[PDB]
Amino acid sequence: EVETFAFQAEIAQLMSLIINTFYSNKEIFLRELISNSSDALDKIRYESLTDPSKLDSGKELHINLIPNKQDRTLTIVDTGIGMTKADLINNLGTIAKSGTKAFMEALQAGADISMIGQFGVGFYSAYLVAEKVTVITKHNDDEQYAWESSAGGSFTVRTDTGEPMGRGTKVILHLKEDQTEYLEERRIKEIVKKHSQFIGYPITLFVEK
Ligand SMILES: Cc1cc(O)c2cccc(F)c2n1
Repeated sequence: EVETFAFQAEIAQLMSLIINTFYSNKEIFLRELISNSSDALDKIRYESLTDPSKLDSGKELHINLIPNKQDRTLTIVDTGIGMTKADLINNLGTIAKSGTKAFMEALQAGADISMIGQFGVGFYSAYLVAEKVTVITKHNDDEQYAWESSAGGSFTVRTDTGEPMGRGTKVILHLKEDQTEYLEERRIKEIVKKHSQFIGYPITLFVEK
């Protein structure tokens, strides 16, 4: 059973701006998604200080980067707090509304797309390099869900029957045809060193076979 939802108007316009604007500095998508993972890991770590049982679903706090040339996907996995169905459908969009309005005002005043994270909507920079984004996520208080969107104004949510995750978020970037440089090991290493070198969790770059 797949549910289809319309993005809020303002988030749809943000997605179209990210997809349609000419802007060559696309590599910042990775810093933004790693920042998302770090924030999610911070959150479950803090909550575990007063309720250790929140780590029964997994004690390790880490980030994995997994390129796949055969599928043309780059996957960012973290064992953070995860997202609930209400997060995916309602809560995150409510936050992204005011962040989008502020980001677009800043752009018209002279800011550039690389500053998207200062407005809390860095997740959407995934569409600099991805034609489709799939998010698998499991929060301690909810079921495992798959969220998916190819932009165009709509996203889907369903219950995920795939391999159980324990706790956390997997972001699967289905890369655009001309963006395969981000499946190369040396390229990913360069970007992580440049933009994410002080992240407070182990980042493991998987090698392909
Ligand atoms: C971090 C983050 C922020 C958002 O607005 C999202 C919206 C839909 C799905 C996501 F995974 C999201 N993640």
